[PDB]
Amino acid sequence: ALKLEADRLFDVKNEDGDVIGHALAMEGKVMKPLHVKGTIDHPVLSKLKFTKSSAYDMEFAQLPVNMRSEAFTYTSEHPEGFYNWHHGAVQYSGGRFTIPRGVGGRGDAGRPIMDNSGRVVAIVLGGADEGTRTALSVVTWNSKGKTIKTTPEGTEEW
Repeated sequence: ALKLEADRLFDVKNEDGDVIGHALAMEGKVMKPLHVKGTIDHPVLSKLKFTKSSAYDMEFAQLPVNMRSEAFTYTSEHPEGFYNWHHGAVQYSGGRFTIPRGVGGRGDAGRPIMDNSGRVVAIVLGGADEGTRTALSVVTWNSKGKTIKTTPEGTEEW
């Protein structure tokens, strides 16, 4: 089990070059959180014309015909239980995605949350610490393709 995967997750760096978030190829588009003001570290992607979507903290461009294959798949069905993400397990209960306190922060905006079949279930934007856990502020689409945005009280954008 070698982890040979397509180029789907890209970096977004700041003026001096600090990774401040992520951008992903999914469902024909390259998308990244609008609040992440940096450049996509990619010779092709960084030259695209990005359409803004303030209401959802999303910014997106059309994936070059070629790359359209190297992309994630979305899924609007997320039964309660555990999910996967860069830092480990993400729990989904009570309509909320949570991670342990002190784990998320700058650099995590734009990172997907996936299931065991490898489909994206959401995209992290920020988090609000509640007790021993952190409630994430994510973007998720419903069965009818409508973009939805969940933002807990006191969410700090990452």
